[PDB]
Amino acid sequence: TIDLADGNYVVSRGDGWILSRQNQILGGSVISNGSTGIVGDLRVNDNAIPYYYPTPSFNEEYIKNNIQTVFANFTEANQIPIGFEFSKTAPSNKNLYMYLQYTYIRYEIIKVLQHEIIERAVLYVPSLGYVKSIEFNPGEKINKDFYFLTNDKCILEQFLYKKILRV
Amino acid sequence: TIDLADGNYVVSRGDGWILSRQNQILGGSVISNGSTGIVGDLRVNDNAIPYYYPTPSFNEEYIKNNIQTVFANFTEANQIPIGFEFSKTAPSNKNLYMYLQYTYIRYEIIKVLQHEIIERAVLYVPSLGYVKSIEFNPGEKINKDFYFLTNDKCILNEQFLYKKILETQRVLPYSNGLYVINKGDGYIRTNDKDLIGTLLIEAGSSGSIIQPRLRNTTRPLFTTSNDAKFSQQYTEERLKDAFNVQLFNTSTSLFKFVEEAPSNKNICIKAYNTYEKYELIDYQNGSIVNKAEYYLPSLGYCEVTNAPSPESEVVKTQVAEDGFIQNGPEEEIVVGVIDPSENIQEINTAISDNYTYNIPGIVNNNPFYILFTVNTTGIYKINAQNNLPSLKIYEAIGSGNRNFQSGNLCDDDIKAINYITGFDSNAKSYLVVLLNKDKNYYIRVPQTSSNIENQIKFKREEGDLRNLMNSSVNIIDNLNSTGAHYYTRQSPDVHDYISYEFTIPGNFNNKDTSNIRLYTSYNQGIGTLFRVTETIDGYNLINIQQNLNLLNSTKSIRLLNGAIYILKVEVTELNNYNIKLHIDITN
Repeated sequence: TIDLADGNYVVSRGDGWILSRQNQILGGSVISNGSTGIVGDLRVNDNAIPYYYPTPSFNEEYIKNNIQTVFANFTEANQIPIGFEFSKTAPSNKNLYMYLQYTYIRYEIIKVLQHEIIERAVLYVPSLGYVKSIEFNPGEKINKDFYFLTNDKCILEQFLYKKILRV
Repeated sequence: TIDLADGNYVVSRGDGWILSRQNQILGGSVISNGSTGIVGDLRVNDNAIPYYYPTPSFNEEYIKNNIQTVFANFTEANQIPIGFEFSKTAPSNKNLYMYLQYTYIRYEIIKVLQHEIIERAVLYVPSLGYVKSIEFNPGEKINKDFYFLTNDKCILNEQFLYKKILETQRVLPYSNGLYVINKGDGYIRTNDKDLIGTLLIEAGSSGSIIQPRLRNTTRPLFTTSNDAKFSQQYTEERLKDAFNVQLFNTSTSLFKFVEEAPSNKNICIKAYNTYEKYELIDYQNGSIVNKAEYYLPSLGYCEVTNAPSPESEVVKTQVAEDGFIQNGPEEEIVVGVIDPSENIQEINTAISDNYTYNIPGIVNNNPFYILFTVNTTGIYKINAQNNLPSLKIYEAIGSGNRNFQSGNLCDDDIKAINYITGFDSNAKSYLVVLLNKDKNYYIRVPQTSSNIENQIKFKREEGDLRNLMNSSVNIIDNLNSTGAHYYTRQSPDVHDYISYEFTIPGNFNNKDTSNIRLYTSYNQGIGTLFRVTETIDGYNLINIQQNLNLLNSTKSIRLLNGAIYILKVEVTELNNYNIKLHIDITN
C-alpha cells in the first residue's frame, strides 16, 4: 500500500540484498586457532550478470532502460573487474567457520493504481559480497538460520523512487 | 632395518624436505633498520616438476602410479598454481639476511626382504617453500651450516606413512520424494590427499599460503549408488534446483591463510582443500531407496601446529582407510525438490474464495503437480471428488519475494519445496491449510488407477474449520460395529497436526450414548476433540474433551452415537515413521 500517485515508478531498494537458498554455494573457510583467513572475490564476467524477473508490460528492455536512465549504468560498470576481500582471525583456542555470499542491488519497476501496488518487476545487479562467520566447537549445534536463507533480505534499507514519464 | 613383512611398500615421509646443496639457488634479501622483507614464489610450471630417482625394480611409471593411487595426485594438483610468502621485519639498528628454499614431499618406495630394506626409490614432489634468516653485522663470521646443507633432511615433522603394494537408527518423517541435504562444509580426505601444503614459520615472522585462482579449474567429487538414475549430470541439476548452484568444476574465489609465529618459538601451518558435502536422496515409504553424494570444492582449511619435542623417535604408521573427515561445523539442511519426471500444470488465475480444477486428459492418470497462488491470505480446504485421491500440498521456498502482478500467478520456476500436509497413499482425506497471498504452492496428485475424471476443489473456509490449520483431515468410513479399529498413516513431524473425522456407529437421537476410547500405539500426541453439526454453509465445531495424552492412554469418553467428531492430534514425540491410532467402541 504505497502512498504514491498513479503511474509507473522506478525504485531502488539499495545495495545489500542476499538471495535466498544461495548462501554456501561458494564454500567457506575454516580457520584454526590463531590463524587468519582472507576470503575474497573479484567480479568480472559471470559474477556480473544481472538477474531479471519481468512481468507483462515490463519486459527486460523496459527494465534495463528505465533503471539505467535514473540509476547506475550496471552494463558499463560490470565490464570493469572489481575485487573485494574479508579478513578474520580465529581466537586463541577455537575454530572459526566463515562463508561468503554475493550481495546485490535490488531494482524494481512498480505500477501504482489508487494507492496499491498492482504490478512489480525485479532486477538484481551483483554488487560485492558478504562474509558471515561463527565460532564452533566439535559437536556443536548451530542454528539453521545461520546457514539457510528462506527469503531475500537486505543486510544494509532504503526506498528511492522516480515516476516514469566574485570578480 | 625395518619391521615389516617382505614385499613392496609405498611410503610417504611427510612434507618439508630440504634438498642437498640447496638445489636451484634462489638468493635472499638484505633488510635493515626496521624494514620488512617479504619473499615468496608460485608453484606453477617449472617450480613444479617431480624428481624421480628410479631403481631397476621400480621404474618412473611404477613410482608415479603407485604413489598416486594412495597419496595425493600431484600430476593434477601441480597444474593449479599455489602461492606462499614469508615476511620478516629487521630489528631497529641491525641488518637481517633472508634466505629462501623450496621444500619437497619425499615419497620413498621400498622393497623389503627379511627385516631389512634392500631397494629404495625416491620421488621428490615439489611443495611450498621455506625462508631462513639471520641477523648479521659487517665483518662477522657466520657458520657454514646456516648457508650450505650437506645432506637431505626434513624440517617440518618426522613422519612415516606406509602402505603395502598388492600385486593385483533415526526416524525421518520426510514425505516421499527427492531431497538435497547440505551436510556441512570443510570435508577433507584421508592420508593428506587434499593437503595444499605446510609452511614452517620461525619466531617473529609471518607466513602465508595463498590460492590466487590463476587457474579457475576445480575438481568436485561424486559417488552414486545407481548411476542409471542418479548420474552426475542429474545430481548437478538437482543441486541447481535446490540451492541454485551454478558453478561446479570452476571457482573464482580467493582464499589465503596467514600466521605470525610468537617471538619465542616456531609455528607451522597446514593448508588443505575442502569440500562441501551434498546428499541427493530418493526417499520412498520411509526408507532411503536411492542416494548420491556430491562434494563441491570449497575454500580450504587451515591448521596451526607446533613442532614436537626434539627428542622423539619416528613411528611407522599405516595409512588410514579412504574416507572423509569434517573439519567444519555440524550442519544438516534438507530441501525437497520437484521430481523432474512429473508434469507441472498451472493455474494462471489467483484462487478466489472458490475454484474447481478439472483433471486434464494429457495427465493420463500419472502423478503430477499443480502450481497455484492464492489471492488473499487465508485458510483453504482442498480436496478431490469424494476425497479420492489424497493430495499433498507443498510450498515454493522464496516465492513471492520477487516480481508479481495482482490477481494472476507469477510462475517463479522455483523447484525447492517445503512439505506442508498430505498423505502418500486410496486414503480418503482432504487438506485444510493456511495459504499466503503471494507464495506459490504445488498440489501433488498421485497415480490414480481410474479412467473417470477427477475434480479438485479449492474452497476458502471462513468458519469453525480454521481450528484444523495445516492438517490433512482423514475420513473414517468403516466404523459400523463395536471393536478395536486401528488406522495407520504417515506420522507428521513434531508440532504438526493430523486430523481424524469419524461418525459413531448407531442411530442418532440425542441418546444411546456409547463409550469411545482413543489412543496411539507408538507416538505420543496431544489430542483435541470437536463435535460437528451439519450447517448449510460449512461445519460448526463445538469443543469436547481437550488436551488428551494419547500414548497408550487408558480412558473412555462418552460420545453419543450417530454424530460426527473430529480428533486432532499434534505429535510431540516421534517414535515411529507411521502413526497408529485406535478407535475402540464399547456399548
